[PDB]
Amino acid sequence: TATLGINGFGRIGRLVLRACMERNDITVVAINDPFMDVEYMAYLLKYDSVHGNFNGTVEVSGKDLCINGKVVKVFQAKDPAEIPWGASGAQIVCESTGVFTTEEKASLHLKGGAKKVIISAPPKDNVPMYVMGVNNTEYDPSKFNVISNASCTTNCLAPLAKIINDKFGIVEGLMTTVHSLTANQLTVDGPSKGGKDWRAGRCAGNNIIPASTGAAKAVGKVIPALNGKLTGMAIRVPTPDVSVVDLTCKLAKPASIEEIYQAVKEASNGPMKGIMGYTSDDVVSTDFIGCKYSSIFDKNACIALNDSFVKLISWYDNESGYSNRLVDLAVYVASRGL
Amino acid sequence: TATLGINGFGRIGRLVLRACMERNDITVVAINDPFMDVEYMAYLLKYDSVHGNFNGTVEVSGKDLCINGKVVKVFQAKDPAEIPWGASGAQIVCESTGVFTTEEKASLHLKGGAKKVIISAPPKDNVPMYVMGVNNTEYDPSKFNVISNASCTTNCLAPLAKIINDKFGIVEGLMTTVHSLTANQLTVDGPSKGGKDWRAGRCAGNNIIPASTGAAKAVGKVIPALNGKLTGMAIRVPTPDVSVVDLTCKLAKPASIEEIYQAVKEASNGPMKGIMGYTSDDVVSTDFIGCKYSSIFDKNACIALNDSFVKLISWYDNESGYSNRLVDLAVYVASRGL
Amino acid sequence: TATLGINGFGRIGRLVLRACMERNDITVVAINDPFMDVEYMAYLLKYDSVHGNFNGTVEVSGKDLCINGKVVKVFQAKDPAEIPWGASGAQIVCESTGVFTTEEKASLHLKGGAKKVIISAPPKDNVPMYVMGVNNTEYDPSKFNVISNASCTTNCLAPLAKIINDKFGIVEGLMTTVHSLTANQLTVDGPSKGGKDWRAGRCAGNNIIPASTGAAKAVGKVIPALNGKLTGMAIRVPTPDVSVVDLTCKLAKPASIEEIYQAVKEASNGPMKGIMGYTSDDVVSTDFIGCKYSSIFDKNACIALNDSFVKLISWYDNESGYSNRLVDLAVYVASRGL
Amino acid sequence: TATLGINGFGRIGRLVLRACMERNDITVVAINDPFMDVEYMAYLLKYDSVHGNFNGTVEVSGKDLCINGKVVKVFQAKDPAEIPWGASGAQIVCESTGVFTTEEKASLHLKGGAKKVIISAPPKDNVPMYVMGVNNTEYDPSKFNVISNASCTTNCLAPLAKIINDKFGIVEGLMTTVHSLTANQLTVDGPSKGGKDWRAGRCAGNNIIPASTGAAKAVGKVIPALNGKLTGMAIRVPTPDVSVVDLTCKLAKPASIEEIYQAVKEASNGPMKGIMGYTSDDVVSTDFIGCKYSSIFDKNACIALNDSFVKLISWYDNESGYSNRLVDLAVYVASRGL
Ligand SMILES: NC(=O)c1ccc[n+]([C@@H]2O[C@H](COP(=O)([O-])OP(=O)(O)OC[C@H]3O[C@@H](n4cnc5c(N)ncnc54)[C@H](O)[C@@H]3O)[C@@H](O)[C@H]2O)c1
Ligand SMILES: NC(=O)c1ccc[n+]([C@@H]2O[C@H](COP(=O)([O-])OP(=O)(O)OC[C@H]3O[C@@H](n4cnc5c(N)ncnc54)[C@H](O)[C@@H]3O)[C@@H](O)[C@H]2O)c1
Ligand SMILES: NC(=O)c1ccc[n+]([C@@H]2O[C@H](COP(=O)([O-])OP(=O)(O)OC[C@H]3O[C@@H](n4cnc5c(N)ncnc54)[C@H](O)[C@@H]3O)[C@@H](O)[C@H]2O)c1
Ligand SMILES: NC(=O)c1ccc[n+]([C@@H]2O[C@H](COP(=O)([O-])OP(=O)(O)OC[C@H]3O[C@@H](n4cnc5c(N)ncnc54)[C@H](O)[C@@H]3O)[C@@H](O)[C@H]2O)c1
Repeated sequence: TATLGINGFGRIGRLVLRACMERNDITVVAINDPFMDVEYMAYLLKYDSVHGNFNGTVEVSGKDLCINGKVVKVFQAKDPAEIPWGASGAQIVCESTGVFTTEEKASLHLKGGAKKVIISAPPKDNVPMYVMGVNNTEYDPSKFNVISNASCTTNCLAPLAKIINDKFGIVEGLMTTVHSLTANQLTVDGPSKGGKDWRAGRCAGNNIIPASTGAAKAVGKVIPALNGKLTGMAIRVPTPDVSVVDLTCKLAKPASIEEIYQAVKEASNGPMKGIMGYTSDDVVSTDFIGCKYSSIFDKNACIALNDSFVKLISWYDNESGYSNRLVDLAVYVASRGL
Repeated sequence: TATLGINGFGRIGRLVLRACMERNDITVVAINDPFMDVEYMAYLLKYDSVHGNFNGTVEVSGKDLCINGKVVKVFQAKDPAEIPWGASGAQIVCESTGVFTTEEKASLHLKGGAKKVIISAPPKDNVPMYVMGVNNTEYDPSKFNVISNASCTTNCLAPLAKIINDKFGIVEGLMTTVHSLTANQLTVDGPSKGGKDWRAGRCAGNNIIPASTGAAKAVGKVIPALNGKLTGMAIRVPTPDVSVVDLTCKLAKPASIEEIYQAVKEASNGPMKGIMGYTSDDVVSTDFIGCKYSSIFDKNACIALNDSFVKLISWYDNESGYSNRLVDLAVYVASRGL
Repeated sequence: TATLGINGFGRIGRLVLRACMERNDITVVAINDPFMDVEYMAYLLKYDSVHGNFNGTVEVSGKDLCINGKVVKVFQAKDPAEIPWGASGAQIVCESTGVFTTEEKASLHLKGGAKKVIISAPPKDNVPMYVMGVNNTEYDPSKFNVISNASCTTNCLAPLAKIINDKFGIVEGLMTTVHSLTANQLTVDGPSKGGKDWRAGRCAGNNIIPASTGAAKAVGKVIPALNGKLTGMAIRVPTPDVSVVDLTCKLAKPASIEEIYQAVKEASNGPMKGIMGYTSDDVVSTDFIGCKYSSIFDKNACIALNDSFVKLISWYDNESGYSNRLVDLAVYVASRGL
Repeated sequence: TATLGINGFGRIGRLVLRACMERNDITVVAINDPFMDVEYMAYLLKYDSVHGNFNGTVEVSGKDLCINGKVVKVFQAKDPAEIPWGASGAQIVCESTGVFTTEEKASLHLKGGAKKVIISAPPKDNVPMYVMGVNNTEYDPSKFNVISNASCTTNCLAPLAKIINDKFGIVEGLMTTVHSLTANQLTVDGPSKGGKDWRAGRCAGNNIIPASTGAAKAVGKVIPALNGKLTGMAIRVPTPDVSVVDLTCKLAKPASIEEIYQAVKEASNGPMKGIMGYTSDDVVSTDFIGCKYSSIFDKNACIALNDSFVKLISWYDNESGYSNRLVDLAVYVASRGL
């Protein structure tokens, strides 16, 4: 049974813990976050403005947390090397602070005794990215101690792109993701951290905000065959959670929406079960809150100009789907020997 | 000077009036709306959650309105034929009820003394559509008494599509328009008007909602050369006003974003002055509230996969841009003889 | 087991059905709504932006619905007297259309064979109002066949006022309820249904909107001793669900927030179990979505100027609390003999 | 002509500058904000998600700004003592960083050459607070070099309380302010800066959030006669700007809503012109965006239980009203002798 330690108990960090609490093949044993006292952590875990009250019990036991009768050690270290993961028995660390996305920084968790590290975001350097159901079996435990679970958008696009490319072939594609807001955004017009993404610093509650994303490009690394064939952008909107991918692509072989739908269905019911999903109902974003799939094809919203040029629509709970995939990755990593 | 009569004093009708009050080449002489007393009409004109207080004075004078010292006759006819446009001195009628989108119905305004009628939406029949700066000069007064100003989305896409197709040639394109809130969506999950668009009946305040749009095809009627080369859809988000068009297309001639940008700029400073606009700043939706342009190219938001496959982003205040275009068309129609 | 018929399959009608599906002492056997196709009814029950997916199975069976393998008859009678409640086996009717709020109209259901009717709103005439945990045992089956479950605001305020008045005595009080959005409001500035409340017709998504409410005075009828001692108003804000009562009162007997808290605690763990609740945590509105309590005291939000002038804060999921109470009342009504 | 220097170019700092640009008796000569490049500053002044595009011109000149022709020196000092106010010719400094709310920290501006300092918030120590139209004439230049313009909420309540206390006398009162969000709140559930106000760290876009505020008590300092007679709390909501005060008070002398209205009317058209305002229209929050009044009485929203127990409703653009008052205070200070 793999043990997990969480650094950065934020949106992703807390949902990863919630996912672990629902499984018997992985146990959370420690959490670190310098911006939260143990009482604050208990509070943020218990209540969620999007996913409801925690399904179980949360209590402070001395300096630590007692979640569902299990003891979870708490730390407040500003630097990863200062967290006693080993002494705590944490084998794999979910690096979800958003501030240590390189091998150099993320590897600091190793000094602390961790055996493996999973960055909950695409890396800034060459750390390998894996997407469950697409290329995770490529992971080599003898070569990597620090890996990446990519982004929420890449986890939505990769599985779909794989299915389409395998069956029909993607000549070229452009993507736009209408994405719900994130912690990086601001409630009122203000300066963005580091003064880089100016648009991201504009009132999140009343603006449609164009944004950059490397998700489409990253798919070209997770699926080499698609290198240089995809690129995209993002549009941030006021909703608290759930996003949607709009993939416009030219196919190498003709395909109707019905045929694309059938290909997605065969994949979802077989090799990508639990990862790729689909629907034919008149859904809207809130219907996916809490959905654990990485990508859900919206049949009725897809459109096609002709048999080779189509626009595919796929939903994803950027918080829930991604967190469950990170947990799946952690379990997979454990199964391959730490 | 042309005199205008407004049927349906809704979001569009009211903005059209506000636009006229600012111009000397056109005067609003009458308003008709059976769903609101004169007192309520005055209230709706003086206060607006998106465009602010009315710039001027608004008084109730008997059964009519005194706006900026001018008399505006008010009527509560339910049937377009019962409205005394001629007696009021109304030459052109702005048909903005959204219920008379056919020449048969819309033509009823002529039985009241009105000479011309402009439907503030795409017609359900064969009524000709005109987009200012694109095909309005094709209008012939001796052949049509009832015309259409198309839709807000069409007025944003058509200008852009024309510049791009003229300069580089559009082989095929797919559009997605992210729309702000409209008068059809619901505040809470409830029955849709007609029980046809189920998604549109879902809570608009906390949902991303896929929707249909005929704009892409309408552009194929406004610009015959693009007939059958475009199609699209919409995605509604919880913002009060301002929308954006995401146009993904394959070009005939290779073109960089810089060149596309330069081409828009030339048209914007020339044959489409006041219609086509452009920006290179990190703008967000709220920056366009009140903007009178039909379409505003967002240079930094555009992205290109190759020199022949690009995604263009263009903003448009779905209310202000469109309304001002309808008044421009009214003025144009009058300049051609009634 | 008591059987329920639902007239008006709106927000309340649907949640009433969801509430019944979880209980074994009451079953919905029929639904009537002439402005909603069964296919759409199935859709609205299956999906909800606020309460999530329906916990169970909903299928269209001919012209009726099959819910959890049970046939629920569906009608389209615009006139209550035309609904075959009796033939359908419906004993008690949940009148939730919002248009038959008088004894004259509501009693038409009796012509259809129903034995009792519960109006899901305060009546326009003198139909008796009952609030579970407050005055429902005053219901006399031999004298009334038509009753009212009052309003969501009243169900929140009445239990709290009863506790405070019983223990300390309320000399006089003023209430303000901050309400989350409801169907009544509009997504954009426009005419209100009836043209009475101009403010209510303003854009609900970006406005704080003052409004009227008779809940404070209704409490004076539900609790006679408080007649003439309470009055109040409402303030609508752009949040999807869950509201809060802000009660400012002068007490006849001195009391600290701690003692008021204990009094509420006693009631909540005693005579008002499942009706009145309480919390000492730093909660926010979303933490109550789905909560079945009628009123939840927020200890930390309460404030006192002195020992006899206090401001008490109580939360309520205006949809979930109210609906579960209506069902409780239906079960209570049946237990008293039909 | 008074000169102004601004430290903390945030919501208030930028609106203070905007207010100045519209006046001929005061000029901004310098701005300091370490989290903004001169280009970023130009951008944030040029665009505003709530108050629209800047009315005038803004260009980067070397390392400074050129606003409407006037040159404005730009600094990036994190430590107040390091800002060369004196050399820049800035006489009065607007301390709007939100982090230097004490005489000790704020007075550090004097070391740079500034002559007077105004903290744009209530102080954490004994720095005197002044509310234009209420007690600003009690200012004494020979006594203080550092003063406070109190809070936005206090500027709304103080004028109203003074009028009511002067005319009828306030026995006791409890206040609740429904407040739009601020920069302190978060877009998604997270840890509040400092680990204090936990509720303030909950998703701002979809929650009704109770909060503390010393504004009511502060009124007791600005109006000694009211010390110990008022207190209150706040309720934060998703709107970007504009707030409303709900004052429930017991009057020493009986008074009707009409009489209270007349008293505010007299004050508004007399001693408090430009400060206290009133309305009898069906207004909503957006109608006050850009309003320069400190407090606007909503006659129709007020309600009374008796002749001595009333609930008064008063609006205020927390950003615009306050900023203009701060500028009014700066001019008043200059007129007293620097
Ligand atoms: N929000 C999403 O839907 C989503 C989806 C996929 C991936 N991600 C990625 O996951 C990461 C976290 O995202 P999030 O949305 O949960 O952000 P968040 O802001 O909600 O949480 C980040 C946490 O990091 C903590 N933190 C900051 N510095 C720290 C330090 N030195 N040590 C330990 N903790 C520290 C913060 O206190 C916070 O609790 C980011 O890299 C993000 O891009 C986010
Ligand atoms: N909202 C937009 O941004 C936008 C943009 C482009 C085009 N349009 C089109 O413009 C039209 C109006 O849109 P809107 O958003 O202003 O709608 P709206 O709901 O705000 O107003 C419609 C008005 O029609 C009135 N009406 C109904 N029957 C009438 C009758 N018989 N005579 C006179 N008035 C009558 C209503 O009382 C109402 O005031 C629609 O056809 C719409 O599709 C809207
Ligand atoms: N929304 C709340 O949180 C809440 C809380 C307490 C009380 N209430 C009250 O409950 C009632 C219903 O509220 P709601 O939000 O569900 O309304 P709603 O607008 O969501 O639904 C009303 C339903 O009435 C139906 N209807 C109209 N005429 C009908 C007829 N002749 N026969 C059958 N159905 C008919 C409509 O088709 C619709 O489905 C109202 O009186 C309301 O004031 C609502
Ligand atoms: N927002 C309101 O409606 C309102 C109303 C009344 C009073 N106030 C008070 O005004 C102050 C500012 O409020 P705001 O909403 O504009 O905040 P804000 O977050 O919008 O702006 C604060 C600015 O301070 C800057 N800053 C931080 N440290 C600095 C430093 N060392 N030197 C110079 N600048 C620095 C930030 O970069 C930012 O631009 C606070 O004290 C607040 O409580 C705000």
